[PDB]
Amino acid sequence: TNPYQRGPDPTVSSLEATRGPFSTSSFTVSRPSGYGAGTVYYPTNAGGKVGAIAVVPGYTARQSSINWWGPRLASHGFVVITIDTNSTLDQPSSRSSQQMAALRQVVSLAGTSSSPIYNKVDTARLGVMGWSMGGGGSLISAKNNPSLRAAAPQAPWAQESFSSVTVPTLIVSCENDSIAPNSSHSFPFYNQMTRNKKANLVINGGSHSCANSGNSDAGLIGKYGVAWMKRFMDDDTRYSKFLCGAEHQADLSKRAVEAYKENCPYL
Repeated sequence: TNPYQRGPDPTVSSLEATRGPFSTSSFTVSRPSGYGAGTVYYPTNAGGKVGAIAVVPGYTARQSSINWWGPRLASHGFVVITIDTNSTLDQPSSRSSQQMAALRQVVSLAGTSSSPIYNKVDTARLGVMGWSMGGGGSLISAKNNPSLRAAAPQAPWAQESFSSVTVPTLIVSCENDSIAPNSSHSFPFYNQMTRNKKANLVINGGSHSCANSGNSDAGLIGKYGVAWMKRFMDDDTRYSKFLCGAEHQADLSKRAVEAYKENCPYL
């Protein structure tokens, strides 16, 4: 009855795993359109079209800071473009434009018979993710384009207000972040957003890079990013219990969970 539902029923173990059930390939974008460079990750046989997610790094950083999300999410039934920005010194407005440019090109290549993602993408089902100034850029994208189905920025950094945001938004925060300190960024952004479904995962003892490629909480952080994108990009209420149910409750007693805020239930 849910035309967007993909892959078998989830479990605690399937979500914490380094991979979902789908085979995946990647490719470099030949002529990046409005951004610096791109890698596209995709399931080879998802059993239907999937949503697409554009992922941006922070100031000075490159695809390698954020690109573990590529395989982690693509293996779960999503197309994922990880970008480098035209410049490593690009600020959040700039990263937002380049993020949407990246989603547009994924739309362009979904319609390019020569591309490996040809007719693999539901180009109506789009999401945004990113680290630090790239996380701030994700929030700016959701604010400027409310047809986006999901935002899951990590340790976001921005000098903008997000009171108008209507897109379902998970912020992953690092407790000890002195680069985008939560008291000036994550926490105000969370509090400003009154018009949306939302959650804030705060990682215990986490430095600014606590959610980057090779982080030691990838099990838990991966679980929340996949559940989030499954719930909101795929409308998939099989994942609701990991966000708002007893499965979510069980996580609150974990060492790595400093705090969790949400406005459950998600109706």
